[PDB]
Amino acid sequence: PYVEIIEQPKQRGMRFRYKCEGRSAGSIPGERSTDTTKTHPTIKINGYTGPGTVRISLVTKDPPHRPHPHELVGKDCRDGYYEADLCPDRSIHSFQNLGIQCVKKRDLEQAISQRIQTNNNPFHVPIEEQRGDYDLNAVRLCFQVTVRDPAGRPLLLTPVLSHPIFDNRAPNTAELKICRVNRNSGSCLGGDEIFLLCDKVQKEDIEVYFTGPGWEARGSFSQADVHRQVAIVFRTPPYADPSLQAPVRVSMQLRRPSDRELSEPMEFQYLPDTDD
Amino acid sequence: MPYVEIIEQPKQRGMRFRYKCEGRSAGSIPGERSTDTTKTHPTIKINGYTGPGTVRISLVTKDPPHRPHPHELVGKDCRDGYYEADLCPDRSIHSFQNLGIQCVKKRDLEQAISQRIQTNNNPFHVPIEEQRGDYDLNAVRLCFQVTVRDPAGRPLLLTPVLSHPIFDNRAPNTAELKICRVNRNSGSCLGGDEIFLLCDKVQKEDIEVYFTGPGWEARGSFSQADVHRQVAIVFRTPPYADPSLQAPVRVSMQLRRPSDRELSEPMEFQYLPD
DNA sequence: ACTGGGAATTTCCAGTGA
DNA sequence: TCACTGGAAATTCCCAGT
Repeated sequence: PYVEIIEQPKQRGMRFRYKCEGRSAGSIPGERSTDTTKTHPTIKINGYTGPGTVRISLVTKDPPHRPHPHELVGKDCRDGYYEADLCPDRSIHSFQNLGIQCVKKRDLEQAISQRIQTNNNPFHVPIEEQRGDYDLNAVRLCFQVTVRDPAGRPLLLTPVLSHPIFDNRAPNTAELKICRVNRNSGSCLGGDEIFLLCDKVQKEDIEVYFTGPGWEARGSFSQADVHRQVAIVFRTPPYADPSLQAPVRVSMQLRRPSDRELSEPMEFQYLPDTDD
Repeated sequence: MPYVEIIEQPKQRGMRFRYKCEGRSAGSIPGERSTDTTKTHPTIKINGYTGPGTVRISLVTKDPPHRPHPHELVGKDCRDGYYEADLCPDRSIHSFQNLGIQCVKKRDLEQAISQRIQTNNNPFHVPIEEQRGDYDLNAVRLCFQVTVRDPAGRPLLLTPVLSHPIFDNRAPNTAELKICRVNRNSGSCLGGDEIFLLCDKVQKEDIEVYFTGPGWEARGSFSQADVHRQVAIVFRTPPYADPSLQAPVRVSMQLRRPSDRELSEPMEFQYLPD
């Protein structure tokens, strides 16, 4: 048998909570979750239905998949991992109360010591390779299912990793959002100054991206024009056609080059320009 | 009796208090008339004496009674949170060019005060009874304590003199008010033009945009929701007091913190006819 | 008592003309 | 050169709702 993730955790929009905040850490939703239809991380065991247990732990985003210093917290969680029975009547299993508690950088050494001490090392990475820097803004769920073989002896299935879950404090992997803009039209010749307020970005990894059918262009600005990570002053690019006879609607959105993430699009109208 | 005169006060706004985690030294407090080209420092004049002696500089609370402050003075000739060095025999004017303010953490407050008492750092000899209540950790005064000599070499302690307050720039309610950028610096005299203003950190509950001219006063229109992450304000210009006008008129536009009535440097705004 | 989110408090870091 | 100078990040706190 083998494990399959049929509903991944939602990657973005969750804040990892510190122990000091004293509020567990909420519940990781499923990828296709909404207010109307709430869903949770779900696995399917293929080739087995019957008694079994599951451990869910946190490992690093990148290989080797070392145990992460952060902790899973919530019901049936101890020492930073979840452990409980699977229903023997079903092959599909969901997990409704998985929260992520982030450890402080000062307590990192201690946390890793606990991971080893509690035999929380799903990929059996050597301690020598567990030195080196951790990305404390990203984790993967690691599902470790133990079933029974036909003879009725405990059988540990191969561990399966989720997609990365990202702390929403980290701007490099956060959702891009335009909050406020002072101007949503301009000359087809470009060069109109626009003030844009956004959620926190990194000034060296941000673009303003204009698009239409078979057309793309970028706003003009320097790193100096990004104010405290939450405001961009830029100049509009020229439109493809400099001799517009009537307004043309295009999309404007934030773009993060590193992962090619996009904000929700926003309507911008290029206008005819008689003369300057 | 000789006495101490402060001929160059410290600059009140603009400088961060530094934590111990940031380093041993915490820069140097500039003088109020420092302008980078002309880089000045706090300086005192000792009227009616010149010769050997000592000068101690300590931090006291902004408001009376001037209790010793939990924060520490750090830098050259500093120890146990105060500056102490030999007075220059030759000159009667004395500059202090490496005074840094190291802020203690809120949880180490009781420890800090204990050190002040233990080191006899209490210029105004305030009873320990009064050293328990609330400290303003965002503001301090320098206290200049000069000891000179009589003709026989007896120490004579001159009256201690206080500086103007120095405010932590990293703290939200005592930071320097600064307009960094605006989308436009002119509009109609009828008002209602939308301004996007980028600024240094403000508190949305304690900020306004203050328009002023020769015998006129008005305020930018916005709600707390219009302050974006403490560093930007979207507001509507007020009407000028002349809806006709005819010819352009210039006015000042400033950030204002109502709590302490502080103002940013003024930015020029031009009202236009129609 | 458990969360969603803004900000206060404390820590870290890149560059800076030298 | 590297002790400063601001910008960014990490950690803690708090209010306002269920």
